[PDB]
Amino acid sequence: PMMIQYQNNEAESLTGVKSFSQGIASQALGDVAAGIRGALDAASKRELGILRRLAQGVVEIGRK
Amino acid sequence: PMMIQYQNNEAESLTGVKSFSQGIASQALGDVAAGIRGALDAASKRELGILRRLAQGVVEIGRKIISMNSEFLSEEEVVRVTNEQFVTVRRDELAGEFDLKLSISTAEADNQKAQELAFMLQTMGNSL
Repeated sequence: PMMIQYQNNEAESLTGVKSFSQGIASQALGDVAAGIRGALDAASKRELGILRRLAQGVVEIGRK
Repeated sequence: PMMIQYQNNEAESLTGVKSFSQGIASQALGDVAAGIRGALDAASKRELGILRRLAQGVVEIGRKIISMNSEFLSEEEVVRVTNEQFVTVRRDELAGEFDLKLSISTAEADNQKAQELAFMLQTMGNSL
C-alpha cells in the first residue's frame, strides 16, 4: 500500500490533477473579478495554462 | 521512502516550486494593489524573479515591434486599426524611446489602474 500511494502521489505531482479537489481554474478564464482571480494556487494555474490554449483554439475557430 | 522524501525535499528547496502550492507570484507582476503585493513569501519572490525577466524579454520584443511599426506601416493602415487621427513621429529619431512606456498588461494591473482612476475621480470631486 505504501508503494501504491507513493506512485499515486508522484502522478498527482506530475500532471496536477488531484482526485476530488476544489478548483478555481475553470472560473478564472478571461477578465474576471479580482477576488476570483486572487484564489489561484499552483494546481489551478497549471489547469488554467491548458484552458487558455484550448480557448485560444476556439477563438481561432471563431475568427475563421 | 525516507531517502525518497529527503531527496524530493532537497529539490523543492533548491528550485522553489513545491507541488500543489498557493502562489501569488503570477498576480504580482507590474504595478498592482498593495494587498496583493503584501502576500509575497520567499517562494513567490523566487518565482517572480524569473517572471520579471521573461516579461522584460517580451517588453524588449514589443519595443522592436513599435520601432518597426513607425516606418513600415503607412497612415492608411494605422488609421484602419485605431480609427482616429494618425499621430506622426519625428523623422531622424527612434519611435517610442522617449515618450512611451511599454509593459505587460495583467488583470491585476488593470484592476489597480481602475482603482486608482476611481480614487482620483473621487479626489477631484466638484472642485475641479
